[PDB]
Amino acid sequence: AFPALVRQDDARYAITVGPDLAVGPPGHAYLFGGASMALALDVAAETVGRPVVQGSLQFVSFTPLGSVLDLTVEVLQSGRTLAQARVAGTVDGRLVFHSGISLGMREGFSARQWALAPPVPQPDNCPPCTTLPAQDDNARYLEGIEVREAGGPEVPSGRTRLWLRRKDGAPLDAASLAMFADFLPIALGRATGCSGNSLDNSLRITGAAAPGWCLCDMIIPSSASGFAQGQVTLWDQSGRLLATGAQSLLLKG
Amino acid sequence: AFPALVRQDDARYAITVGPDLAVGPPGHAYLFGGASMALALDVAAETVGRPVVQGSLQFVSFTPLGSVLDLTVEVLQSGRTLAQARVAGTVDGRLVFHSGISLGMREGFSARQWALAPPVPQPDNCPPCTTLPAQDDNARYLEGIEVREAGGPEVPSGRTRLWLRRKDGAPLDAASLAMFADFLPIALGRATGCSGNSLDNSLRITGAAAPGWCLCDMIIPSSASGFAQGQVTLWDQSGRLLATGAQSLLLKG
Ligand SMILES: [Ca+2]
Ligand SMILES: [Ca+2]
Repeated sequence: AFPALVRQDDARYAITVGPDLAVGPPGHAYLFGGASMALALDVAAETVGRPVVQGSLQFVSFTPLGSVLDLTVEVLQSGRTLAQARVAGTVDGRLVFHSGISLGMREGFSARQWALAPPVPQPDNCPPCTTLPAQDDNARYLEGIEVREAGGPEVPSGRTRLWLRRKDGAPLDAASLAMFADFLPIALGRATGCSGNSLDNSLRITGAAAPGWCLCDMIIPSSASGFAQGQVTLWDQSGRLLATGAQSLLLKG
Repeated sequence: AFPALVRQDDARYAITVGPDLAVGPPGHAYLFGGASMALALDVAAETVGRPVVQGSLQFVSFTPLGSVLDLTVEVLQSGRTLAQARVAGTVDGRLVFHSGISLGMREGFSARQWALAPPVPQPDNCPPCTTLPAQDDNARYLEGIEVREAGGPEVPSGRTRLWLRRKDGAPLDAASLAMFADFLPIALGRATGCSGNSLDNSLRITGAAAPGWCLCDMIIPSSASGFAQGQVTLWDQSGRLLATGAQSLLLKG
């Protein structure tokens, strides 16, 4: 998932943040929140040796483009049915994020889905998204993602539905899902009319998928007192629910 | 919110878990997950001196009925626009949960709601819920809540909609919302047909309300590999969105 990620040991990892993992408006370039989540989940799974079920990450401070991000993993428990870990991200010893992650995978249970995918057009029947927010020329994460509008002429209030596809053809693994889940700030800009910053990221993974299109199905249901919240469901191209996510955001104003 | 909660200082609090805060099937009585979340949010707001925006809590171990729960608060930051804290719960020094919470309240912003409440009957037009899971006679949290069925004859797949009201007439504050958000295990039992345990609790608060009925609007969208996930929206009786929540659960099997 992250070739540039270096493991010092079980528990300690580091990665230098390059333009490919950076976002921001002109004049700003920092590590994409979703990438932070992806990295936290990656190091947790790699340290524990089992797949992520869910994770929550709180953003404490910004990680500028070019920083070395140190990730430290603490395993709180690892039994036959479940493991739990915490992952701290630091730059130069400064805390930039902390997280709690549950890991596990049990045999003997069926896969079940009660939720039904919204009836959006298939990807090749959707136009490119020409309204992504302006980005610093050195913040190039978004350049690596193909985005199409899936919401149609009458998308409901507060909703944003995008087809997303990694240009690098990576599978729709935990890392990819964590990254796509952090497209909620774009949904906020649409809901408000203003092209906020995340306070946190939460991801709940039901299953992964092979490379392809992901329906990024978002809602911003409410805001008050300078903050907003959003929820997202990540589907494959065939209506299978891969993951859900959510976050709260600090409004620009 | 919690009269029995004792503050030792900024940062350190304790509460003895009595039957009123306990749940479980016969033979088991432990601190209600939602109460854990409520307590974590309570101590964070009390230590920081501002209201909660969101919180996530990871359950590490069980807190038996009768335990003294120690809560320790660490403030990671407290500026003009936002504060962040972590809260650890321990019993006899043993970690039972850890959490990350964002706090703040900014002047000069409007309240906005894009989400529309489902068109369920009003509380007095809904029958009592006679199918709550059996509880140990010493696990009496549920006894203090009036529950009515809001879903109607054709509630959609995976959904559970309940009207909830505290018999003690407390307002629909952060504590109450955290507790009601943790009714998702009941939604899981309905979705599966089996009367799981939470791995975590997440809560995002937009606003509070005066005492009354709360529409507890839940979905279990998917499950796989021995785990499931759920999401919940908490509304007042008039269609205002108060909070949302989510969690992942370990399936009994
Ligand atoms: Ca290991
Ligand atoms: Ca204080």
